[PDB]
Amino acid sequence: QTREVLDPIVASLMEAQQIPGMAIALVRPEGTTISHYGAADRETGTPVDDDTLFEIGSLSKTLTATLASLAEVEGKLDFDAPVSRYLPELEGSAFDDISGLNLGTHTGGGLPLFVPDEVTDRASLMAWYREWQPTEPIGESRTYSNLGIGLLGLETAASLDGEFVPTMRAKVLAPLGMQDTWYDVPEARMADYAMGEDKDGQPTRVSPGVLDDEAYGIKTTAADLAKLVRANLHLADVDAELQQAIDATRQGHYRVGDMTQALIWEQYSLPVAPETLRAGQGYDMILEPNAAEALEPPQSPRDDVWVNKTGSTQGFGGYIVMLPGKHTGLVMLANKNYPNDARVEAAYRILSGLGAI
Ligand SMILES: [Ca+2]
Ligand SMILES: [Ca+2]
Ligand SMILES: [Ca+2]
Ligand SMILES: [Ca+2]
Ligand SMILES: [Ca+2]
Ligand SMILES: [Cl-]
Repeated sequence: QTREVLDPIVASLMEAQQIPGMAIALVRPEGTTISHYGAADRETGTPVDDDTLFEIGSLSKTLTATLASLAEVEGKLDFDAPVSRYLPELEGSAFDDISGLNLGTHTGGGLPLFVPDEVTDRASLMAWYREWQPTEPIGESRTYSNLGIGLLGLETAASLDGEFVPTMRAKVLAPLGMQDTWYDVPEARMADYAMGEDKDGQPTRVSPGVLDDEAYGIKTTAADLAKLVRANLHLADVDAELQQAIDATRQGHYRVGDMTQALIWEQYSLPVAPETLRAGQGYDMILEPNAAEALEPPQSPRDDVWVNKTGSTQGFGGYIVMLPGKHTGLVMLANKNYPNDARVEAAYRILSGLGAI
């Protein structure tokens, strides 16, 4: 059916990219279709199924954004306020001049991509933030930053008077029914935890690290990510405040060339060419500063857009696409870090084959 469109495209993709296993969710009005392909671990051959956990890498950032947005809806976090208003340990630093919004849109003054090696824990991280000098004009330049979205998670946790993961669990994951979503995979689920395969065909699994939970640490199922997508598409029955928080994550905040930066979510007006999508996931967007123009007639969530986010670790590659105007979404998780361009092509062919574009 829907499977007749999906199955050949994923077979072709997994063959071409030598991906051991995939889990895919297709979200539409009148329902969600879950499909599993291949092996969760190439070296045991254990199949991908309902319980298989995939590393989603930077897709974790969408959950971080959602929690921040919920704190904002609850009146506990002001997105345009200086981050030092909620983390007074950073008073007198650059974070007097950088907001939660800047952090959620990668416009925090050129804040760098990676946590530096001299930062090993929360104390050394805060010391590093206190000393750091902005290298770009705050709110006028975008640099993709684990440090920034990480700090947004810490700011959110402070504003909610709780710790990041328990707070995430209580306020976002549990209400969405995301009960297969883990920051630290329990012993009892280790048999479900897919093994990654890197670009050389070697097994690999993500290591813990500072700001891991906020930036890249989730292991989850396609089905759980589909719940977050369903809610984004107004197809879920969720509490009003959570729904509002989720809707606000899709508000466009900056124009960045052809891309609109929402709260972590990245979006494009329809029709969108795949080449534009590809440009969004390459060196020039991800590894250079890009000029960013605040959207000052501040836009409402749009119904005529391609909304997306990639996520990877060394051994995994995930992609989410949402088409709010079609009430359709796609979640693709793989245990190989395969090229972003191939993620775009496969998503586009699936969605075109389904008539959604
Ligand atoms: Ca304000
Ligand atoms: Ca390092
Ligand atoms: Ca952690
Ligand atoms: Ca204004
Ligand atoms: Ca092609
Ligand atoms: Cl990092």
